[PDB]
Amino acid sequence: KYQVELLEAALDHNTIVCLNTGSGKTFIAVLLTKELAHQIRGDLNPHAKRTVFLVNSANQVAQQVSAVRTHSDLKVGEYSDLEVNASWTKERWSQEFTKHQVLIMTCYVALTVLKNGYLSLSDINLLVFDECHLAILDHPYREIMKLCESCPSCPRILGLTASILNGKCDPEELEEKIQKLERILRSDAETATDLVVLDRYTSQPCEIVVDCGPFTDRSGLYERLLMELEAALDFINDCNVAVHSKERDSTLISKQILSDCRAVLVVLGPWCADKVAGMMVRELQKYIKHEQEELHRKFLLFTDTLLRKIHALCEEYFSPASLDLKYVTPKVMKLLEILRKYKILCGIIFVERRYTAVVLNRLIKEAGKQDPELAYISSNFITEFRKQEEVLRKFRAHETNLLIATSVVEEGVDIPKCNLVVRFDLPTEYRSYVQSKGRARAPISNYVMLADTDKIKSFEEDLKTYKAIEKILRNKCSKPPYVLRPDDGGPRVTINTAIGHINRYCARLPSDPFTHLAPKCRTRELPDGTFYSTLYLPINSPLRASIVGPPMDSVRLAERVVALICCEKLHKIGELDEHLMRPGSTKRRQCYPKAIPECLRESYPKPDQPCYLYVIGMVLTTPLPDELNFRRRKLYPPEDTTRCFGILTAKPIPQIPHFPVYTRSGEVTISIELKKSGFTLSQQMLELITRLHQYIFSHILRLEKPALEFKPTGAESAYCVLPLNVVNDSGTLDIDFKFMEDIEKSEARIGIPSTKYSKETPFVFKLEDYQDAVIIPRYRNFDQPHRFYVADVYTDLTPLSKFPSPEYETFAEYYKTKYNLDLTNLNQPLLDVDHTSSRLNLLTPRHLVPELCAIHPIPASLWRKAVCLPSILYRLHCLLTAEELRAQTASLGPNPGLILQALTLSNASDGFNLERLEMLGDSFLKHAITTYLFCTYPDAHEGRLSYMRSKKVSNCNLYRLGKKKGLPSRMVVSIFDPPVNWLPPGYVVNQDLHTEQCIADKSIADCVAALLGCYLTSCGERAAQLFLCSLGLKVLPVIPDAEKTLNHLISGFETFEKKINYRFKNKAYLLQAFTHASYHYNTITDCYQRLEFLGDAILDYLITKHLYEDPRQHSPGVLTDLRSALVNNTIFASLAVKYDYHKYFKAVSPELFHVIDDFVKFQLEKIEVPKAMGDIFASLAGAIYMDSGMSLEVVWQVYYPMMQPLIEKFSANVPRSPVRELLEMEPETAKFSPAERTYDGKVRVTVEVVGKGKFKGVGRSYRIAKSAAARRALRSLKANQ
RNA sequence: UAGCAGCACAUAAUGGUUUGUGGAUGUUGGGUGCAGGCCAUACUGUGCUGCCUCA
Repeated sequence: KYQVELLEAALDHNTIVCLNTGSGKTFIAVLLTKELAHQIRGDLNPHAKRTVFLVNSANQVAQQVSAVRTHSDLKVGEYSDLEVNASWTKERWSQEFTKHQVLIMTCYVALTVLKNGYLSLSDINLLVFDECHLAILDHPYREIMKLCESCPSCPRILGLTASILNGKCDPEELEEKIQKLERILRSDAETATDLVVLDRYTSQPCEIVVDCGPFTDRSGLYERLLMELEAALDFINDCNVAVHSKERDSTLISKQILSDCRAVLVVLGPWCADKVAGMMVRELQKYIKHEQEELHRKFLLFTDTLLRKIHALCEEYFSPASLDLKYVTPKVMKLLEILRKYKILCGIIFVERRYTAVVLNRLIKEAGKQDPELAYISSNFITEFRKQEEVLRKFRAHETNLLIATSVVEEGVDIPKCNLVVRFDLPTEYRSYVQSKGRARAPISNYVMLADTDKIKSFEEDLKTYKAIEKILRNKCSKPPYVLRPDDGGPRVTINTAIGHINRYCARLPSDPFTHLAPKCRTRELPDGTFYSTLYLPINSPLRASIVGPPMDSVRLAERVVALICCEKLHKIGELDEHLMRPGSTKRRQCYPKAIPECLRESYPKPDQPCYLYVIGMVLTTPLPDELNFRRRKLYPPEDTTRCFGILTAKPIPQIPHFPVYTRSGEVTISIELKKSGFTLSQQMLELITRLHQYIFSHILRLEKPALEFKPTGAESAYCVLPLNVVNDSGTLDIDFKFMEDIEKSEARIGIPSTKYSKETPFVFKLEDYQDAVIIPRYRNFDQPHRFYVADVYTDLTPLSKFPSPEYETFAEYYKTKYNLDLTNLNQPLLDVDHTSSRLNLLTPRHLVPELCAIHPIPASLWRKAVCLPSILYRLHCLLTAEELRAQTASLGPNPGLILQALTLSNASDGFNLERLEMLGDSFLKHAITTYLFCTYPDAHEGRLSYMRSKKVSNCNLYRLGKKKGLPSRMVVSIFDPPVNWLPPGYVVNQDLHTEQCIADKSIADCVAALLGCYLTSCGERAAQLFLCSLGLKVLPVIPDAEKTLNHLISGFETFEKKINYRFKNKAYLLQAFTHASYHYNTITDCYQRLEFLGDAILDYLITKHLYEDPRQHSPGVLTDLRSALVNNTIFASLAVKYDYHKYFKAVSPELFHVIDDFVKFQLEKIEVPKAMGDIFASLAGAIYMDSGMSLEVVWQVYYPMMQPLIEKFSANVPRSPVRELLEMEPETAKFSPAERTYDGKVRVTVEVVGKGKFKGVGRSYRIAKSAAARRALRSLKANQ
């Protein structure tokens, strides 16, 4: 609160302020400059009034000038070099004054230019004095000020200083310095320090003093120790008189060690110090070796001699195992009593030296362990480059209740509220008292001091002096009842609870660690003296207007009454109530039945209904390349064959797009085209068709699984498949009745033929009969058929020819010996054969003696065309399901091909996957939901928006909607394994892997997302938005001084508007965008948090669209990696800094200010990423979209040039998440071990790549450790490549 | 172009052994991390193969 009070005080009247550190100094300076900068902008004659800075030293000039230039928008000018400045003339300073707006110069230069008068006193606006204390002394600032005050119209001077309280006899010296300073500056002074502010607002801590008396040892060993200390001093004197070199100071370590020894012995016990001394001796021996002078080395050896002498005296210690409070310093007993009194216990102890702190911690720990009563003890200590990391680790260990610390604890650490601040010794200066007492912020705050009885005499007057200084500092700073309804509704309301209610209401509002929530109240003054209070809620509140009540004299009455009437408005908003206050998880899986399209259901042909016939046109569009071909059997284009299959059905089949299949010839396109229609069949003919269909199916494919049994009727899939041939030589295909009936009467219909070949009736071979032939060997595998295609006839090869193996000379010998088979004809040819395809999943690309054989009835050309029949029929079922879904949802529709892409899960391993559509649909879903919420509920804050958005887009909600609309029932998940899972038509299981599929809810949600991606990529944005309404997700509609204050407050954003290359028709949205929560002066508009919600969703949807439309068509892993990279907040922050948005951003949080000040120089070189930068970056995008009338394309032309240099870099070298990257490289062999906690508190994880090694990684979190382990694994694997 | 049993060698794995080395509460060294050198059990892959589907 002090920062806001100082800012508004400086705004109201000329202010003098005493600071503590340079951060606040620069901060208040630049902040007031920004606040009053509106008066400087504009090269207009009636107001050409500038701002000037006066400094004493060049180094500070450079520091401040650079800080202002970097973080300010106004151009800056410097006139520091006195000789150069003085070597100038009036007409050349003229253009210098005209050029820059902010001027910085040294004291001598300032006095020179003021003396000459060029810098008009009326042209200065904010005369800021740095190190204002110099004005007290005989400094040129006095002359400068008498000059300025001589003018009629004067600037708003400000004095900034930090050297106050440095006096000796402060109770009167400070008063005189303050009075003389203020009368010179003719202004009011305000002061603000952490402790004084905390005590002013709370005044909770209580101070306590504890007296201690000296204690000696009966053994007198203490005196022995003093005499060895004196011996050490004598040795140091001997070294001093014999240093023998002015440039050598190697004795410093020696006197430092002796100083530590005497200090620790006098203050506390020596045993801890003596024990810890050995570690320093381990380095001291190295220093001894490093020592060059033999005499000095000998002295340092005597230093070791002394240390071991004390070690020798340590033998006199009695029972070192436990001290029993018999040899410790009496202060230890006092400390133990203090600790026991409260024996929570969040205690902070202060001590002088670091070594003293270490030994004190050791002593306290040992006492706690030895004393059984000491059970609450949990102590730690505060104090190469590793030590800094250790300090950070110890900061993370802040949860310890007892912390010992040295003087460094006064700053640089956000210690929580403490209930017990122990001061082990008398503080040296009032400032130390301030910093030390400024930490006991707990309610039960006890600031306890430990002091020797003798020294209390001085400490008493010191305490008096300190409290007097605090008192003068404080003094200088000082200088009907509401009811819901008449009868019922809830509890009564009292006047005193109003402040508490307002406070908790303020606490309810959203905030981040950098912001602070607090209302502002002040009294309007009245001539009658009955000033009335006015209240202002934070900018994020739903309403922004002054709340007032009747005018009363009393402050308490006015404040409570204004709070009470405020509660009326809070309830009108609805903030007050009657009291005025797993599913969707990867684990869950369900089995669902498959569904057959309605067009295919009830398709059994019958004579009393006309029937339709479709032809399965097949064309070899893309034959396999010759180089790829290794099997080398000749290609078989099915178009040459006059025969072709077709589907006979009783109900028309809707059209479906052409689709491919992959077979021997390669990629063959299918066309299920209706060629003939409106024709019945005879009864007997119908039985012929049906029996032949069963015969062909069963025997050709051999899929008569005993679990299944045939049903001529009553099965859901009852569509017939038949062959066709050109009939009557008319070039028109038809059902070849003659061919079917001839095959039906074939003698080789069942079983192998028993040929009657003999020497009198030998076998005769006819090439034409074997031109197209499938032959079944008879002799081999009786009752176990094996079919082969005829490749070609090798007339040159005969049974009498030479056999390959040396076991037999000829094939005839092989047949006569291994099987004893007679051949009637000896001089007859042989032919080559090929094995019938054992594989049946053709849905995706994976890249003999004729006498013994028997001719199969069906020709091999038709057999080859039949091998694709199951694949084609299954794909037909899939496409028909997809088309039915598309038509139902339509009732310019989306392509069923994309629908198929959206309905197939990745587990199926199908060539058509389900990721790109998923990603696009998910992004669009988020954007649509966010836009709907923004439009439907204008009066809502970020908490409500974010919670409702996450609830609406919740995966459980998506699962519920999908199941409600029946969407999950349509996907395909199982890999196509027809031998196991396929249920062919006419066959059903006779009393699950056939009629049921198990799918996870995650996959269901992914499919629903893909559907959205499909519709967005096909039917356009409007149709995609309408799709959610079709799904039921409601996202479309059902179907006094403002101008002058805005005109002033807009300041100079025009120079930014030219950078963004765009101008809004309404100026309110710029202010909406950049209005931070802390800059409460803007009472006209809302904050930026509301614009964050819309801006993020806009930029996410735009970036996802741009990545998806990339013609490279990266894999889903790359897409996910790129999405995470582009959406990363560090990236958005870097982009904001690259385009200097921070130069125009305005905020009040000093912590945020310092963080940004560091962050900006970090990027200027080219580390905490400030969240505000990303927030403003998103909010600007939201502003562009809001003014553009819901036109995304306009936002794209604005932001694409901004993003263009980054996407090129990322696409050129995509950063791949190590986790998913490893999972993709080794989806099965990579196994991650459970989380293991190491002794240092970190988590160790082991990843095992089966067959490639185990890798261990350590990290603060399980995810980080996994990432490190994956990185190590990938690095090893690539090194091994 | 099928199935299966041995052999050479690489691998990391679960156990140990031993030389060196580390900061550490180090009551006078068993708490723990990383290099070399060995012993046992066990996994995968290319070859040396061998038998055995079909001709």
